[PDB]
Amino acid sequence: TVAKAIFIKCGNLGTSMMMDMLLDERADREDVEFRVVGTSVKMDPECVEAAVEMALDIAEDFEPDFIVYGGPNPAAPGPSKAREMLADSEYPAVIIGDAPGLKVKDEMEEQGLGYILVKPDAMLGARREFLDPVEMAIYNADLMKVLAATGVFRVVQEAFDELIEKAKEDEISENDLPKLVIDRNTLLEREEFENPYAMVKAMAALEIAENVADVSVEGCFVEQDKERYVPIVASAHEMMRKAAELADEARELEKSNDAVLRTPHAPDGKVLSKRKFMEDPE
Amino acid sequence: TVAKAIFIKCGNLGTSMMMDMLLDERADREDVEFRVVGTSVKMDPECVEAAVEMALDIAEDFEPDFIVYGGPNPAAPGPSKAREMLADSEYPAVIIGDAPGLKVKDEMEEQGLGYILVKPDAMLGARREFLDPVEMAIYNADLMKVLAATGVFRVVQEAFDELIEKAKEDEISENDLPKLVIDRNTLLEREEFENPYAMVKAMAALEIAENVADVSVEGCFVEQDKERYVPIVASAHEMMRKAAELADEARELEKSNDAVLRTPHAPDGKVLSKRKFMEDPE
Amino acid sequence: TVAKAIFIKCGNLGTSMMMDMLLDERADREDVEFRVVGTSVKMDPECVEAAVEMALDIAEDFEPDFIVYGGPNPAAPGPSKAREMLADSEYPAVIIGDAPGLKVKDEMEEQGLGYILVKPDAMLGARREFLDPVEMAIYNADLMKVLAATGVFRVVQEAFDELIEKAKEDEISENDLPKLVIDRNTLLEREEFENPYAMVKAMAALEIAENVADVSVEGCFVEQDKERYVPIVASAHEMMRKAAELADEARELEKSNDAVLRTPHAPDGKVLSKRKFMEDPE
Amino acid sequence: TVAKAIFIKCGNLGTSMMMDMLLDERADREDVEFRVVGTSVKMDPECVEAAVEMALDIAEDFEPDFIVYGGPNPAAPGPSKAREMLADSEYPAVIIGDAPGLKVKDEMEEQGLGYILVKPDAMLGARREFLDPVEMAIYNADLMKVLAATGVFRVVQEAFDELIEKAKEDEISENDLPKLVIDRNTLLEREEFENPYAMVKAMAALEIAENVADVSVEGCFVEQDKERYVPIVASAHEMMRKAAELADEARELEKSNDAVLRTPHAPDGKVLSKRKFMEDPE
Amino acid sequence: TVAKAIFIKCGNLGTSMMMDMLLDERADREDVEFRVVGTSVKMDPECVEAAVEMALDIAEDFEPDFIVYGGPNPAAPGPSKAREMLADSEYPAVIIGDAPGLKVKDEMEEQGLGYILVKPDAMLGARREFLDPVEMAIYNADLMKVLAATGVFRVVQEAFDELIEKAKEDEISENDLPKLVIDRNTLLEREEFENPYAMVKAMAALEIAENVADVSVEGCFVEQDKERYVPIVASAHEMMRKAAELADEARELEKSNDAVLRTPHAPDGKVLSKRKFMEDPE
Amino acid sequence: TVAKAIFIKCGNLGTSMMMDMLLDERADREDVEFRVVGTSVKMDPECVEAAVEMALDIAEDFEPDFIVYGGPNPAAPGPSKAREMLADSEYPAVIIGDAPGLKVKDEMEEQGLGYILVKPDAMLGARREFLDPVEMAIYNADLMKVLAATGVFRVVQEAFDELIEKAKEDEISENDLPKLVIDRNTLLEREEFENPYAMVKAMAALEIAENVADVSVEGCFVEQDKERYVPIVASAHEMMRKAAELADEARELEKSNDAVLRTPHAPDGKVLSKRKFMEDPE
Ligand code: NA
Ligand code: NA
Ligand code: NA
Repeated sequence: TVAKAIFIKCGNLGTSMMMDMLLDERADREDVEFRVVGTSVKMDPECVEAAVEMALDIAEDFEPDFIVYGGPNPAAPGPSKAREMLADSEYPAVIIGDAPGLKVKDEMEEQGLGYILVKPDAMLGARREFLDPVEMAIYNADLMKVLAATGVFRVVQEAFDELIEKAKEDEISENDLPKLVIDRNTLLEREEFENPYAMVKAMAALEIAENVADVSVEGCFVEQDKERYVPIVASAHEMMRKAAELADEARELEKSNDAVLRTPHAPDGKVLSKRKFMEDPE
Repeated sequence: TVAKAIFIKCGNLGTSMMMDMLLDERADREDVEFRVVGTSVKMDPECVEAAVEMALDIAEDFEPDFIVYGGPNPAAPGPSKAREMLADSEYPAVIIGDAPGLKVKDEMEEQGLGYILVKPDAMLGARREFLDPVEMAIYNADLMKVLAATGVFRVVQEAFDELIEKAKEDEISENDLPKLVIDRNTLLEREEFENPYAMVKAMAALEIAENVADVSVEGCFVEQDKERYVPIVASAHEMMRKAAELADEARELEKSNDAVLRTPHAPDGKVLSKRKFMEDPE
Repeated sequence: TVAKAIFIKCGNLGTSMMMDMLLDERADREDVEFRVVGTSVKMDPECVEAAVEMALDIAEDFEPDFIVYGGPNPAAPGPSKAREMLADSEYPAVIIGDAPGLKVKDEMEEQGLGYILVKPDAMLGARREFLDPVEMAIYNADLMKVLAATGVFRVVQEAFDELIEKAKEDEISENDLPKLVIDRNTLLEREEFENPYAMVKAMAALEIAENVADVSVEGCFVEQDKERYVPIVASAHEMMRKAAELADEARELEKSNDAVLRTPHAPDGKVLSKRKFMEDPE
Repeated sequence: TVAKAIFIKCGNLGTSMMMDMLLDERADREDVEFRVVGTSVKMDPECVEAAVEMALDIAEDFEPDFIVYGGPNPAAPGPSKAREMLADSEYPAVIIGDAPGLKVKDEMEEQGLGYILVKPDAMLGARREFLDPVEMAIYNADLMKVLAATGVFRVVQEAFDELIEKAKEDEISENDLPKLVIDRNTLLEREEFENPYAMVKAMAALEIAENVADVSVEGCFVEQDKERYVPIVASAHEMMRKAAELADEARELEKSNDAVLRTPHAPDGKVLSKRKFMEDPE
Repeated sequence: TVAKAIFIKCGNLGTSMMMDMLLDERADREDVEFRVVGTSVKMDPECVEAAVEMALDIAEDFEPDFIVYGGPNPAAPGPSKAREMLADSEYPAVIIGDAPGLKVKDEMEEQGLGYILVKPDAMLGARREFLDPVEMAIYNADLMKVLAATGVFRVVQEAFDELIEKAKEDEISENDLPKLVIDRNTLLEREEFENPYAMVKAMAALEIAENVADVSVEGCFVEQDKERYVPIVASAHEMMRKAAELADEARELEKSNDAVLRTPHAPDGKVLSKRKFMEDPE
Repeated sequence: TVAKAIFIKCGNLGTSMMMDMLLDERADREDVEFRVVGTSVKMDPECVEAAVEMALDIAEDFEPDFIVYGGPNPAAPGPSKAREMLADSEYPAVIIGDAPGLKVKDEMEEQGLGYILVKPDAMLGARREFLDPVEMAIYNADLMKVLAATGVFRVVQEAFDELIEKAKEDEISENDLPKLVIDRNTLLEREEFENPYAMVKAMAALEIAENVADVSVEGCFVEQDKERYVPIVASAHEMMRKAAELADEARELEKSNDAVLRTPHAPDGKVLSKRKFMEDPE
């Protein structure tokens, strides 16, 4: 059985940018088939409604087992409209968001939606005087490295893979939808890192990434004097750059012990595992 | 007046992952509106055809001024199907691809399509023993950093911005469609870097990135002994990691002179420019 | 005129460890004379009282113009005893402390005491399973670097030097006692860095250092499971190590422009100033 | 029983700055109680005499088991006055010093004093054109890192801990007083590093650090042309900065093997030990 | 049997600069004796002929068992003259060269000569506007690091050592002359590195060094506009600097496992082996 | 007119390895012609005598204007034989050596020989248990980087270029022979570095390199216990590695100001000069 899903991306988060690709990293899965629609970076009410309608139009013929909506702030107006449209729809749905999503966590459960809220997926320093396209991409490169090398992406991969198995068992109840809040302490329940200093450097990285959000928010929404806000948002980027260097450092530690966890998919969708570089994944 | 475009993403490249977002980095442009559809990482003929149909269905009501198709190897069968459907449609279309696209360069011009072929946008080490989702993300982070900090993304940004201005003049002829091949030497025609050592480090980073392709191709398509191919594809990732560090080091040299070029958009879509950290973009 | 002061150190903060030495960096000032007493790291009520008594006994003959008490948490019982004794004494006094001192800020003004509260002077990961003396010193080396290279110690140096000048004018009123809260944003009112990226790297370093406190507090005072709390306090130390790296990077940027601010004392106490390596301070 | 000691600090050395704190790193020992007194950075004959008298005055009621004098150059006139008063007093005494203390080593033994001379504890570049308070703190930060991560502070900690045990057996003869000269070669007699490269990197860092003294002495006491002496003292600081990195690199090696030695104190003053991050100290 | 050889150096390559020294690293071999002659950097026909004549004149009395000619491009005119003179001589001869030597590989075997062609031994950016003596030496230092720490110099050491043993067996047939082409993949057949990431980092270093050649060749022999060729050849040097860092990072990995391969000579010429730092080589 | 010289190399020093090549970096000088002879690493009396005889034999027909002998310790037996033979010959001669040559400095002037003694050209840790050919080459790469990037090679380049101009004026008196001792302080008389921190970093590097010699000597000639000498000589190599990193960091500083000094030769042997990357040397 081939599981089917539609991903909807409005605005951009590290996680929502990579979510579908984490699930079929070499395109050889024969057990999944995805459609991705979005309105690029725009996430106001009209755009989000238009994106969700695309999904729903496509769903009629595609018949997806579930739908995923990914982007910043589930509590904002645009994403709120999406939650509402998807809740009222026939399809099980999952919301991917960031720390601000916590404000509507209870609401989402009441709505019958799953969620994955990624606290370290921090808003960037979105002031015109600082953030051009190249800076926006550099920040995203640092963030992606943080979310990957600390193991956060593995947590997201797992959550969807478990859900895809349920989709293949043919009934997805609300009880099956993920309800995850991911942060620095998430790593304490996992066996991601063989070396405990690699773990605590990855924790520091997630801590700093999460702390980036408050700096950005202060610079974008609170401080009004550009003489103050430009430096403030630029300092949030210098942070994320260092979180990435910490995440890098953790990974090299795992390399030094020939212990880098890799969990690739087999063509039948099964998730394999290995540590040693020369060891076949199984 | 508002330019409209649909982006189609099948498979993944650093440039195709970011192309739409480079054009509206804070989501405040009032002069553009985009739709994005894709079949995620899958880019065989059926998936590509299904992706392009999504785009065309949506186009009926959306009425885009142009359509972009982005992903690996324009010469491959899936991307070949797309070029033909788009070349045969009523919509001006642009192909975003990598070095292997060079094989059908003349074909694409004959087809009446524009293209942007990014040679440093190198295929990764796609063998299951090595590439799991986290590794695929890590690679993508390094590559994004290279394409951003060396200024390749600015060349991309500029080509689409020029096209969007034409879309607003209301006629896009074949003469308007971009026809770009980007590589290490592209920097020599630009004024990206104020410091000439930042420039040559950035050139070294693009040269190493472009060299990664051959190593990945040897490891995925030529070498058949996994005792040899796993180290080979892994060494391609170590290369892209050091390319990213070179790009970083270049950008830090522009910092040391307070000379980082930023070219953000204004709400009306105009591209602004500045160098000094405290100077308003204009 | 020779100004005199007594410094009392109970417990240890980066700032209280260096406070007196920042005022006479080559021991050639002829206009100051200091005495320094303390009970080492112990800062419970009996020790703090004993420390302040030494100070007051010595003060009888020494006749200091002002007395400074420095160490962790002005709101804690030990430090609260010292504030009380110092407020009730005849000598103007200044409290050096960390973020937790903010809880008794209004109290201190009401007590007629000056203060300097250094938010980035963060508590370390004080769990026996992690913190031995070597780890404790490593943390203090990283923190000293942060507080020095970001310019925080320069803010402290100025505050006392202004006070010392008042002491020489012979009357210190409450109006003269410093009332400072130092943190990341402190750098925004200063001209410490010629290079604006050195400034924002230094702001990032201060932000991470202030963020370290919360991680330490969670690991020492909230989390009770040592399988959780050891990694937690260790991740706080990894953060401070990276903050030190940022502060270092900022300072190397100033070096690259031969713009490193130095403000040494002349023998008569006057504070000189220079930027260029070869330029005499004046 | 509770061992009591008074520390006297005149001038500054990395070792004298940290000596007392290395003995009670979390302030939970119930077996010791300390007083600290000093005249800050000033160490001429009259300051030192005043410092020592402070200690003697307090000692009448405090009744310490031993007194420690710490600061630069035991052979200098002020330190020499300290040795005279301490040698003549009733209290066992230890002298904490640097390499210049070697000139009065035999004298010290003849005086009945113990000593710990730390050759890597190098004089900084005390010229007004270069050394302001910030630069003095920066140096102290790199020095502290060197003395901590190479192990040197652990040799100190151990020596005082042994002495403290003899203080508790209630008689301290001259035979118990430490007589240590510490340098690069000290590591060869120890088991500080599990990894042999961490050791040799640590050795190199102590060698560079000891070499710093000669460059500082040349720049401060021999070269008289400021066009020569400013760059000379500045180069001594760049040395110490790289020594600090060597020491960091050594400790990261220990991390990679999960083999970082920690020897914390228990509440009763016993010195515990461990190597594995998760292992309880014992 | 003491084996005798003459080395001829015309032009410079990393390998030819170090070839003889790799065979007697502490000068304590009693089983070899060498003469070295050359014309420094000049390698045109006249100079090469003069160099080979020196060698042959000396050979009359010296009676070497074999002769080595080392330097750039065995296919160039100067080196072609040497191959002809050596082939026609009575002495077994080996040619050390770089990738361009591949054009005359078959020719050399037909000539009855041995060869070792080192692909990563890349031509530098020889344009007067960029390459002064200091730059030439810096590039050589990076290249030497690469060739050493990746294990390429060990391969060269072995080939000669095997030949030297044959020379002592008293007959060197053409069958004994080395016929090696060394590149990135050479590492796959060896057991140089205990850690597999050290290996792949070394492979990446060798790939980059090999890629340097093409960039230098483009900038020296193809591009004619100095506004383009100066940055081009400077970018080749930035590449080689990063290859050296990768090689360094590989070796530090081996240190982290106490597994650095060392194969020194014994006085009797026997090649010893060890991994652990404290283990006698055997 | 074309100046001619013979270089004799016995043993190895960073300077002697590069001395001839620093004089014709692209091989395009038409005003010089060189022969190079040596006995490789061996420098005992018989070998040195045999090397000097080769030179003198060749000199009969070559008619060199001067002869250079380069290698370790001009005071050792081998090199003493060379000095005597060269002093007694008809050819003006120059001795290239290291610090130990200082012992026979006066003797060399009495002998009528010139010299260049390079104190930072430090002996490596030549113990069999540590130094194999790869380690030997790694040390030489680090030292070469130090001697090049700090500007020491430029000093040597100048000295020979001045002598070469005299050789073309046709008479070389003893008054023309260089008599140089190079060390850290040599940089103070030069204008090598535009940035003063690059200068003091290069000084630090030369100080560390020069300090390496003492560590090597202790480990090779003094310490007899291999448990002590192996770590000792390996620590000298860690020092040289850090000295190379300081030299690198100095050069990157020069890059950040577009101020790297380049002094290439024109075809007629004239020494050109430039600082800006794009500026023609003149
Ligand atoms: Na603006
Ligand atoms: Na003094
Ligand atoms: Na350069």
